[PDB]
Amino acid sequence: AKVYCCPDGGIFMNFGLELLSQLTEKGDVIQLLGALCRQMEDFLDNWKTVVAQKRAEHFYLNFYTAEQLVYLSSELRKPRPSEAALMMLSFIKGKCTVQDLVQATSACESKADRYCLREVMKKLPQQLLSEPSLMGKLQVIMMQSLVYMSAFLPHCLDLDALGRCLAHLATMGGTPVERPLPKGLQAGQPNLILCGHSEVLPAALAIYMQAPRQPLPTFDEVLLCTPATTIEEVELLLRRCLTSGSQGHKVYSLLFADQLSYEVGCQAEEFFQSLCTRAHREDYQLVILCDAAREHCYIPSTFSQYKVPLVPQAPLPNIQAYLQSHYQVPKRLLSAATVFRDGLCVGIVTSERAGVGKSLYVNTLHTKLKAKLRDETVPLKIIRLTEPHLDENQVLSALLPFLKEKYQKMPVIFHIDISTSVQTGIPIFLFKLLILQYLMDINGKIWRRSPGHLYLVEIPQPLFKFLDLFPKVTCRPPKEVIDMEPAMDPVEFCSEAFQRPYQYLKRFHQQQNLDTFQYEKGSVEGSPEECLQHFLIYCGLINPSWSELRNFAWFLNCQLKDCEASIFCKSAFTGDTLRGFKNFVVTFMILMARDFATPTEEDLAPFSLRKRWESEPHPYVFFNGDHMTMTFIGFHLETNNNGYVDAINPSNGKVIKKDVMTKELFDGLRLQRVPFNIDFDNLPRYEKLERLCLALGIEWPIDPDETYELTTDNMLKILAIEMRFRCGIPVIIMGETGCGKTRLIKFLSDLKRGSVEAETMKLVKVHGGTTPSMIYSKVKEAERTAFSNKAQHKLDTILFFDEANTTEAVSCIKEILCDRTVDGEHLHEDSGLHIIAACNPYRKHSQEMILRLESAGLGYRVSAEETADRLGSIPLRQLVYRVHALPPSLIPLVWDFGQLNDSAEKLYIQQIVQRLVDSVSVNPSETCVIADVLSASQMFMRKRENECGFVSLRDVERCVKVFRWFHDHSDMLLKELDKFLHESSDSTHTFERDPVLWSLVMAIGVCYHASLEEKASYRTAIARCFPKPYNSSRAILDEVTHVQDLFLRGAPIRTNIARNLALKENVFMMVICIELKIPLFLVGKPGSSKSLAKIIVADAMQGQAAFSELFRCLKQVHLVSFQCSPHSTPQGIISTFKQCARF
Ligand SMILES: Nc1ncnc2c1ncn2[C@@H]1O[C@H](COP(=O)(O)OP(=O)(O)OP(=O)(O)O)[C@@H](O)[C@H]1O
Ligand SMILES: [Mg+2]
Repeated sequence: AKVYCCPDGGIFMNFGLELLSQLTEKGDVIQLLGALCRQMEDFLDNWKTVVAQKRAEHFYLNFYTAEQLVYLSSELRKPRPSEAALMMLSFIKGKCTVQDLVQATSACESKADRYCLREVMKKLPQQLLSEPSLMGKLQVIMMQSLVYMSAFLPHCLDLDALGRCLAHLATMGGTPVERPLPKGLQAGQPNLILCGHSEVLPAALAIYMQAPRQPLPTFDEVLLCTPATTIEEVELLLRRCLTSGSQGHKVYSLLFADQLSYEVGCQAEEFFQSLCTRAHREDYQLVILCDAAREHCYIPSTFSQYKVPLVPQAPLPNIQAYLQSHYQVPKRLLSAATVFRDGLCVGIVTSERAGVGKSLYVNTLHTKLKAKLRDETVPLKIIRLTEPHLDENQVLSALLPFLKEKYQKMPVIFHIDISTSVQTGIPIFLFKLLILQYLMDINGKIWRRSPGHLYLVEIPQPLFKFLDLFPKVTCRPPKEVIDMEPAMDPVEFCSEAFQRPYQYLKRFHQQQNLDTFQYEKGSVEGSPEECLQHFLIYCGLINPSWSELRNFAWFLNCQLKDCEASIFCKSAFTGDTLRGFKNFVVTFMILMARDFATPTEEDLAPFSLRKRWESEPHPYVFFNGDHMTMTFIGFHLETNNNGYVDAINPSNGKVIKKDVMTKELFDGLRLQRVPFNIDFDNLPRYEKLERLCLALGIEWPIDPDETYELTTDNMLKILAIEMRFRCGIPVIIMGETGCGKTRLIKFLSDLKRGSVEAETMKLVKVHGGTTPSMIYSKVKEAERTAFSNKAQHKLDTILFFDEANTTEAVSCIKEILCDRTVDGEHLHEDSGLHIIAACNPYRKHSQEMILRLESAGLGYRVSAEETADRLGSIPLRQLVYRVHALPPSLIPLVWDFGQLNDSAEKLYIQQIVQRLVDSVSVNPSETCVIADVLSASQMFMRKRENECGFVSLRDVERCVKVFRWFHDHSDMLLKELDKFLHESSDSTHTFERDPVLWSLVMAIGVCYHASLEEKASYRTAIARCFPKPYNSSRAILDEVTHVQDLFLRGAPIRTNIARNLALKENVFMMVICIELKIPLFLVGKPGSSKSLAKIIVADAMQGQAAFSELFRCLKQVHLVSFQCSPHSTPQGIISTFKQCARF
């Protein structure tokens, strides 16, 4: 429609149909629009009564919603309907091919209908021309469309012809379904059951188990109610239950029918009342199951008259035998199920603890299926599910572009992974896909589970009782197989990476020398049982995973591989006496593997289980790139009194693995000049860089930042990071915001690239709004730039996810670190790309700050009991960092950067001070006063255990930005302050002021002093650091009150105003945090003069139109406001920031 707003403009109207003409009327357009709206409203009512009548008189039209009926009306008249429509029609017939549908549409029409609509199409134009105005012609078109619709649309079936085609398909694939009710339930009324939330789904599996050897139900005959279940499919279930036309007797269940909304339940019960008044069958097996702890909701409190005192309950191995009997795919079908437990079509691969066998079990079955069915083209779809509240629309959207194509229908394995963070959607999804066999978009396509694929679901472990219903694989750790139940996979056993450590630790366990052994690449006679037990001896863990034994074996593989490719084996061959060396190599790499491959409130207890810090021994021996040398660090070698050489840690007499090497080997390493027993703190910078780049394998070093200190701890951290993604272990690091993790990783990347300006480190700031799509896209584009950097410069690339813990998509990061996968597709091993993840520690605020935050203004809106933002029982408001739970298999991989030390804290504060407010003209003495004052503020705030950021150097860089603003304006602010103090005070407050010292007092007032509540303590702590005029708390206090009075006097004058300290503070902070674009958050009681400060600031902060000379030198402010309701969408906040950017 087009509507002309002109005087005598009118309405133009165009149905997109070839037998209708364009309608056009002129006149006053408001009455035309009113008449047109009334007419289309009446037509909407008529259409709703017509479609209700057509659904009442055609049964099988009730399987489908309105949009699904539109899709099938569009598609069945087409000569080759889409496979989505045939999936949708395989619930009426089953195995519905295109020829059955040709027969069903051809056996549907009669010729009387044809020439009746031909008479209508030849009668209609004379009937339109008899109506003069557009209302009359339109009324004729709408009435003829109601009664005779297929004439207007000669390419879609109307609901009559569609309903007859569906009822004709239903008769072709016969053998209907006959189900009896269980005893206790009557077969002519509702049957209410109240049974408790963990019993609704197995009790339903009793009601259908009373007729075994009958196929399992589907989206008809069972509706799983949910909140945000619409009224349409509830009514469609009631239509399918309370109408005649069916061929068998079926049950019709509303499961969880108290989960429905109030409106949906009210509409559902009055629609049930309407369908039981008008016309129905008196055989309706309507069974309703509600949560018995939720009887107050509208469906059980309404239908409590038809309440059954008994709850049907079948035993567990009966339901297991029932579902396994229906999952038993027969032979000669060419299924993917053949390689599961002799054709079982549905699995659950589960475990108790992570990192054991689950994805390896699925990939093992996949190679088994490729080997049995003689093709390498069998697809394995991996559907990663990571969001909490499992969305079936995601699984459905991953299934539709796969398998509606009819291409490799006979084998497909689907690998549906539920991660550990999917806490609130699981049994409904598994009940629909694995038992009810479908997934549905109610305005779209309907998926059915094909008996002929293999849907393997991988779930970690109220839910354990449900998961026992299915044919379940339980994977075990290597300790729990060798006693209860070969455990080691035969492909991994004959792998090279499990074979060098096994063929070395086998010769090492019985004390054989290793003088003339170079592994001879190819599998030894070992068994995987003895391979497993030789790895279980030397790992040090008492109950390891398989991730941990793989990490142990890969570390020893990389170290012994570098040991075989050095000069020392051949030098012991030539010189004939260096023997005993490889025993030393094996013993020391067991020490290093103890460091790397191993670890080891009630809710923060598994995550704050950092039993070790960086303040622990780190004895490292590396072999260099392909050099003739070694690299010893983190330990010294001292001679024991019993004839051997022991390894101790530096600056401490504490032995670490006594008797690693004898005097003969130690003297032989003296004679070969290896760098053993060398201090790394009393050396200059070039020699430290030489030792790093000899250990890191960098030829021709170039120092990227000579200010970054190479203390021996940073040496050990760089060698730890480089070793972990040298051997293949994931790198995830738990540090705070203050530790130099990103600076160390930037130093490592810039040291390794040397001089090329190619982008090597890409830092990704993970935050709470980081969706999985961002992580997936960033990892695959970083992999593209990784391939480009390795092709051009032969250079490795690092992708650093900083604070990769604060999103609920942290499972995605586990996917990229542990099992090397981006949303299903594999990462490339020859790419050259190393993902580092960093995470925040999991500590809780002090109870003083928790009771302070709860009492800030009003309360919180949502209390700490009803808060859905939680880790365990702890709300995230009370945690110091807003972190979510680490996925297991990443807990045994995190390790600790050290926290910070004051020598390399004050030096970084001095670098920030000399960088941003640089000493071009301040002083050197004044910059060390600034640096000492900021250091005193940071060490003040650390001497109370309650700060949310764990205040860092970013706050210090912000605070010298505040200082730089005040110093660039301490030419007119001090003049205007002198005017104000001469007008309104005595001669005491009239001295001349130092614009560097004054601006430091003001930066302290804005940054640190305003936020605190114990301000006198902070002023006395910081007054021990200033020079002469501000040595007291009184001096800093009255100085900042003079300037708060100054900014409030420069505002337009107010009377009858609460001119207290709170208004002065709010106006002062608001002016300055607007000028510097620091975000400010004011919270108080609802009469606290913080709205008054907003009006005063916006009034005073005009650019040249301001009242005073002070605010005429500041900026001009335009405010855009947005009031946050509790039902506020995040699109409104984005809209307001874009509106400010437009201004
Ligand atoms: N039986 C085995 N023998 C040798 N190695 C194994 C075995 N099982 C697993 N692994 C190793 O464990 C590593 C991780 O195991 P996998 O990813 O299959 O466990 P998962 O159960 O999928 O872990 P998660 O619980 O995190 O999903 C794999 O790289 C594999 O090499
Ligand atoms: Mg897995």
